[PDB]
Amino acid sequence: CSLTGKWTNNLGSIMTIRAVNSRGEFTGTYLTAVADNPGNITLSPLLGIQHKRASQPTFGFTVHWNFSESTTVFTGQCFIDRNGKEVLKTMWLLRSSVNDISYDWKATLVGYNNFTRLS
Amino acid sequence: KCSLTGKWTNNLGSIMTIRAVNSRGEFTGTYLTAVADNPGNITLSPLLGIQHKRASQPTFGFTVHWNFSESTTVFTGQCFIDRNGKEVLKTMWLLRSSVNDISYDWKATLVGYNNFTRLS
Amino acid sequence: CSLTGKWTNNLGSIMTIRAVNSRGEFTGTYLTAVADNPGNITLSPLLGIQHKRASQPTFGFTVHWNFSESTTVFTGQCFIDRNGKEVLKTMWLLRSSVNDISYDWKATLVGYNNFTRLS
Amino acid sequence: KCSLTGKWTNNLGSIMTIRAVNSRGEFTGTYLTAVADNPGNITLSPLLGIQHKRASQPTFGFTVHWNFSESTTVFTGQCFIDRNGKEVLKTMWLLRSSVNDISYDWKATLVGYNNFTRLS
Repeated sequence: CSLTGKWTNNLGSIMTIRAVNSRGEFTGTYLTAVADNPGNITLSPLLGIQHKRASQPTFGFTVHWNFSESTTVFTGQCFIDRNGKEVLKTMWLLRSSVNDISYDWKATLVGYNNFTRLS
Repeated sequence: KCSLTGKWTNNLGSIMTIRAVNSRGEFTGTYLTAVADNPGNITLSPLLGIQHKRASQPTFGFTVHWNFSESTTVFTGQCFIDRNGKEVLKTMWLLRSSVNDISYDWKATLVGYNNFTRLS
Repeated sequence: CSLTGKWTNNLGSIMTIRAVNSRGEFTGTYLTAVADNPGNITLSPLLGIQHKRASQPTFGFTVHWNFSESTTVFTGQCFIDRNGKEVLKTMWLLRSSVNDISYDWKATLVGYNNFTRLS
Repeated sequence: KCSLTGKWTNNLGSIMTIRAVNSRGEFTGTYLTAVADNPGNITLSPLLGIQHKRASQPTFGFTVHWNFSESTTVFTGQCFIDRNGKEVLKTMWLLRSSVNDISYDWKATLVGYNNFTRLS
């Protein structure tokens, strides 16, 4: 299971991950299907690390949203079924920008996403 | 303005060191956790992340690839500057463990918080 | 959308929720399909509250696991599609018992579950 | 032994009052949050939960039905007793907002922590 390639998730978002280096580091581009103001969505860079030796590696990455002050992180594992089909099972945290520390409590959304490979 | 560059400790005693933040907001560093399932196996581990650049109190995220387990942690949060200029990173994290197959996926993700302040 | 009735989720767990009172309070019984030691699973009580007036209410409940020292909480919303079909979209936290406060960091798992009505 | 019965404050200044814990571990109470989207609309809200009974440091969960919004929060955690007999509730929470339809479900769930100690 390697992260390199093109992926879609259960919300219809897509991402492309470039080559994974010897340290497990990767870059890519994320197009979310969902946002607070969807008319404002632009492509956003991602940067992460996976484990290299594991056949079904865990990984994490950060998405710097280019159209808001927020940041999302994803972590999960790449699984391979008996037919060679890959799925990324992930959970995420979406951090919004708040004015000061007294508003921190309302700043972090949580959710899930399941990704499959595009063709 | 808040740059993540420098050394930080959190409420559990962990230390991380963040190198220069580039013009995209990308940064690398190391993380020495104070806690693990077997603290005797802990080793210094690499991190990689992105912060926002223009904001004075940026949000950010980073990934820690634990060098002593098959797990990965991601942190996200915001750097706040108080009226005296003191910086605090308020973060939440997800710690992903490796499981043997997808039937075990449900039990693989721990959640928590950490507050960081500067070492020095 | 009312919580009363019999439900299954995407992991194959089932639950039955009894009548919801005027305050939105409900009891029920939860059979998980998954656990650390699945051979030990027994039926476990749940207790929660939903909003009453809303057609698509938010709600929460606690499951006291009768076979371990852990507790799970679920929160989510009941949605009705155009055909009258209900789904509970939930997120959960599973709290394990740890020995003392220094282990608190490793005690809380997070996940999701989608529930649909049994027949 | 740790019973949730009594009054507690958390790190945000919120107060809750938990009534008698029954033989099943069930409890009701009230919660006065210090924080909300519009603090001027906050009202005292009911909670309902379950703790473990046999354990000296029980895990527990409860639901708060906010009486001034369409949201619901759930808390789960553990009551710890330290070597001097002081009790702390360590909790994590999920705050579910009401959204108009399932397409908005992704943005409906906030996560956080709270630490509680006794009022008195």
